[PDB]
Amino acid sequence: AHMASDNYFRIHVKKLPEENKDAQGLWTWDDVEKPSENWPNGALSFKDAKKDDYGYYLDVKLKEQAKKISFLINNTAGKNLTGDKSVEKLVPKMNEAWLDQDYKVFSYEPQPAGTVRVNYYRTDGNYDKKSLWYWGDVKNPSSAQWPDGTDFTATGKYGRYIDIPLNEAAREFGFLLLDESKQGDDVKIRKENYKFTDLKNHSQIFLKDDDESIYTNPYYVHDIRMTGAQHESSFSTLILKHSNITNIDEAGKKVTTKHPYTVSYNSDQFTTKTSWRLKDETYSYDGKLGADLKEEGKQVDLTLWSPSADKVSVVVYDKNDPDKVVGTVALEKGERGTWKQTLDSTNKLGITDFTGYYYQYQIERQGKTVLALDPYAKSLAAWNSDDSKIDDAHKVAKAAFVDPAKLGPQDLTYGKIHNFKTREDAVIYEAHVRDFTSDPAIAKDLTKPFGTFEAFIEKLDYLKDLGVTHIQLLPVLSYYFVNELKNHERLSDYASSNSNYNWGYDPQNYFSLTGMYSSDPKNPEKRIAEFKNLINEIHKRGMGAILDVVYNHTAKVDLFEDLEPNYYHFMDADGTPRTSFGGGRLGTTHHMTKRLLIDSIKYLVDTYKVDGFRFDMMGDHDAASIEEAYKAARALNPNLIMLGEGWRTYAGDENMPTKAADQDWMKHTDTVAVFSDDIRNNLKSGYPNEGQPAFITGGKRDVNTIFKNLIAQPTNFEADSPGDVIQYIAAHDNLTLFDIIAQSIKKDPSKAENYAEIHRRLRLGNLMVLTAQGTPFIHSGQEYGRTKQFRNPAYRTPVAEDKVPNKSHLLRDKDGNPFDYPYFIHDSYDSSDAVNKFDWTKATDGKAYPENVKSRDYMKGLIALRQSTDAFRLKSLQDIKDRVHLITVPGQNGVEKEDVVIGYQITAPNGDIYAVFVNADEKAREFNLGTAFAHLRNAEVLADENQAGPVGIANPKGLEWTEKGLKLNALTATVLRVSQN
Ligand SMILES: OC[C@H]1O[C@H](O[C@H]2[C@H](O)[C@@H](O)[C@@H](O[C@H]3[C@H](O)[C@@H](O)[C@@H](O[C@H]4[C@H](O)[C@@H](O)[C@@H](O)O[C@@H]4CO)O[C@@H]3CO)O[C@@H]2CO)[C@H](O)[C@@H](O)[C@@H]1O
Ligand SMILES: OC[C@H]1O[C@H](O[C@H]2[C@H](O)[C@@H](O)[C@@H](O[C@H]3[C@H](O)[C@@H](O)[C@@H](O[C@H]4[C@H](O)[C@@H](O)[C@H](O)O[C@@H]4CO)O[C@@H]3CO)O[C@@H]2CO)[C@H](O)[C@@H](O)[C@@H]1O
Ligand SMILES: OC[C@H]1O[C@H](O[C@H]2[C@H](O)[C@@H](O)[C@@H](O[C@H]3[C@H](O)[C@@H](O)[C@@H](O)O[C@@H]3CO)O[C@@H]2CO)[C@H](O)[C@@H](O)[C@@H]1O
Ligand code: NA
Ligand code: NA
Ligand code: NA
Ligand code: NA
Ligand code: NA
Repeated sequence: AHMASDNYFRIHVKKLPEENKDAQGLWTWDDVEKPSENWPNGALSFKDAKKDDYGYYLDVKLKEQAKKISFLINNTAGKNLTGDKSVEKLVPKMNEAWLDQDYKVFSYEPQPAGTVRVNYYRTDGNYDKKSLWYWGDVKNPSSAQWPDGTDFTATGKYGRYIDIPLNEAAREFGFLLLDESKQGDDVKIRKENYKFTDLKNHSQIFLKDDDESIYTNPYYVHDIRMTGAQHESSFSTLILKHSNITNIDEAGKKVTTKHPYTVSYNSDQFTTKTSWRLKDETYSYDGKLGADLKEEGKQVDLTLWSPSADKVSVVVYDKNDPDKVVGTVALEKGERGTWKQTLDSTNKLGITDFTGYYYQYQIERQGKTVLALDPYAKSLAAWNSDDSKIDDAHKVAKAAFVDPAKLGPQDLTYGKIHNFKTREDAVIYEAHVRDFTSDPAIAKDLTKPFGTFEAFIEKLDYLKDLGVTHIQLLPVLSYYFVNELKNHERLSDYASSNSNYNWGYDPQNYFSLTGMYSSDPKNPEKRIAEFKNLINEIHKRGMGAILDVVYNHTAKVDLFEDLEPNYYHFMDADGTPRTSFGGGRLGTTHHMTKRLLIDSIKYLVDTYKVDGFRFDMMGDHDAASIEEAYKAARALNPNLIMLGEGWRTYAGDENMPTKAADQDWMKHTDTVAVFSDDIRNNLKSGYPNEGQPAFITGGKRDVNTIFKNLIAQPTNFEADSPGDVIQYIAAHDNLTLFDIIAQSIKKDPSKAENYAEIHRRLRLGNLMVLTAQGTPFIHSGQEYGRTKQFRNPAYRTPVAEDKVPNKSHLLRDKDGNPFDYPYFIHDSYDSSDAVNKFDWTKATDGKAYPENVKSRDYMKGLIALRQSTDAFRLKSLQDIKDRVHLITVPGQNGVEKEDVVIGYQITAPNGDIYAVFVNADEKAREFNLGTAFAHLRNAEVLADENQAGPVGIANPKGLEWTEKGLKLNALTATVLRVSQN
């Protein structure tokens, strides 16, 4: 059937990870015909899986020469149930694999424990008197009269076979292949014993004819074999005799003219590829790159780096119908592997003004042609990935000839940001352009199309009122999996997968803006004007703009492989691009990839006059690239700030370690800050253990650990500067603060009392964050209690396993009972506007939602408070150790080592004394002041259980002053200030 086919692959499954097969699917990537898309339900469902004696199997179409098939089993939920799996196709006809009940992968059907199957294949097909004589770690060794061994009678897939019962923990056995039609010694097919050493790992072995080797796969490939060559050979495991070449590091499994060589070990032959490093020696190019539109549109200077190309032409498409090809113009060689051309009045395209015309690069290598996107494109044709299968032209976007300087508000320059002098002074607010205005409640209010750069301007006053200094925007650079032609359609049904909505972490280009937030994606110029406008309006309200940027990976390997093969990405030994979600991992240590990142940073700073960047998965990069970027950015805007995700994720090029730009980098630089998961996890929980009780959610924590985090000394990386630390409890990733608090305390928000309690804890957390040292970061909607509850009317109670929303948690109360509408989305990257909308009514309408608006005013107060004195934003570790002192010290005045209370004092530079007291407990708690802190009784109260700000509260609520000190009501924090003035 498909087993009589060159390009099908059968994956067999011992047991499905979960109970219901209707809710599970086989997700595939790498060398398959159609890699699975639309997580999770685009997976091949087990609903229709056929079944053999072993279990379920599924067949997958291939795309020859297919070598690597990757797969996993997911669910509707859609968790990655098995974890990622991978099979290498050993020979062309290896068309089957098996997953065991431990999700290990075999090239043969695994046999039950306590059994080794012995497979013997004979080219001559004569098994008549063929038998096996065996001994060792087996139950019943050959005991009869020699040479009466066990007959080979059963015929299988790989010759005849014998099943041998094993002992427990079997490790070694020995055997002889016999031909009992012979006499004396000639009954031994090979005279010398066979010994198999590896019964712990294999339940089948494979023998043929009189071959001495004991094979571990049915394709008779040896254990030691070559896998790559450069220019040092990749091996499977670990010579002079068998190696050849024309035209010994075993722990790393490795063995060690300007044109390709040919290397072979026995039977496996490899064409050599150039190291990226060699490429860099000869082609490292530092001149201008891209399409620069000059002479008022009448000329274009093109430069593309493509060293390995034979020919390069620009294909020019019509400004009014991008499908129409106008013509082609050959590029000529330039310096250092570039290709160049000047398009001017001399063109044979019938073009006078090039502005708004579109283009791709037709690249010819070894007689094969591809269409590639200029990595330096400044805008793009309207993009729809749903049309990517139409032809080569639709596989990647078309670039546009544009001139950004001329577009948008001409007065545009860097922000002059209120209450901001250094990185400790910033208050970062993280918003998605679409979320911020997609709430249908404001539809009649908006004058611009919703969810766009320009609609965003209409709600900037809310943010100015809030007091934030820096608006961090989720990716506005072009991303792939999106239909921009549908950007004005409202995504009003609840859904958490298969949506046109995208957060933007699928990068297509690093210079062009996405058309998704444009009023007109078909106009390549409008998005530039619109964005420059948004940025200008942000500045004119005394704020800055920070751009989430995603250099760590692209959406598709082809985007950069088709420009120049085996260079731009991080790669394995063989030179295979390292990948992430089907795209390439960009190798920022490679000269031209490094300059891609830096040129981009420089270009977006100069063009859009932005005030900083947030690096997605920054730990994926080398530290040097990021520091270089910081320098280059600052040379243009000396007030610019950077931050990133410094998780410890560096992979890099195989066998090449580099200092990564992660949390550990902080002890060596005072430039780019990192997110502090230590504070996040300690106060409320975090990935991957969401909902674990923690400091503001009923879970006592180590009091010193809390204090350290509050002075910007997280306990999991060294911060020698408080500006190194981005302090946060919520972000676009994971559950919202409101949602995680409800999850953690197991209280359903649909009981009004629970709603009240969650908001108390929410204010608490926000207080702790906004009075902490370092740089506070606020997830958009964190101020009002934003929710991502899944409120589809059919989802009021738990649903069938095959209807569970993608990336949801089912929240339960104390009795284990589902909340009302128990599903909450914790990863909303592919969720609709119903999930993702910023709720404007909850944020602003005090009569309809007193509690939500009370929390919003609380935030606004905390930001004013923070801005009123430098006490909370001290500029050095040393000063922080001078000025900040723990009042509730573990082991004194009966202060427990772990608790849900804390108190401390700051002596500000101007001599004012500030104190922060937090009672996250469910009863009144007393803070012992002693003699040392008696002066706090003189304080004005700046924050209580109802409100916050820099002006003293006349009638403070939730406080009682006692003999010992100060007693806070349950779920109460206070900020105190004493001014000896
Ligand atoms: O496809 C993979 C997943 O992608 C998304 O996961 C996100 C998380 O939601 C983010 O929170 C972040 O994860 C960080 C994490 O915040 C950070 O604390 C750190 O966690 C480490 C921890 O330090 C270490 O001690 C140990 O416990 O391992 C943890 C890793 O699990 O590092 C994380 C990054 O590795 O970023 C990830 C990746 O984008 C998405 O939400 C998921 O649904 C999805 O499965
Ligand atoms: O197709 C091959 C890949 O298959 C599997 O990957 C799937 C994930 O396991 C699954 O969670 C989901 O992944 C999405 C994330 O949940 C979502 O958060 C986002 O991830 C972003 C991330 O937020 C950002 O920080 C990072 O830099 O970019 C990520 C990618 O855009 O989108 C994810 C991708 O859709 O779906 C995946 C299938 O597409 C295997 O686990 C994976 O190893 C394979 O490569
Ligand atoms: O466990 C005890 C025993 O095991 C092994 O003996 C095996 C021999 O090594 C192996 O060659 C085979 O012996 C047969 C001869 O090859 C054959 O010419 C003729 O003489 O019959 C022999 C078997 O009776 O099989 C035995 C296992 O039966 C191990 O190697 C020995 O050292 C050990 O004594
Ligand atoms: Na092998
Ligand atoms: Na509308
Ligand atoms: Na850690
Ligand atoms: Na939030
Ligand atoms: Na100041």
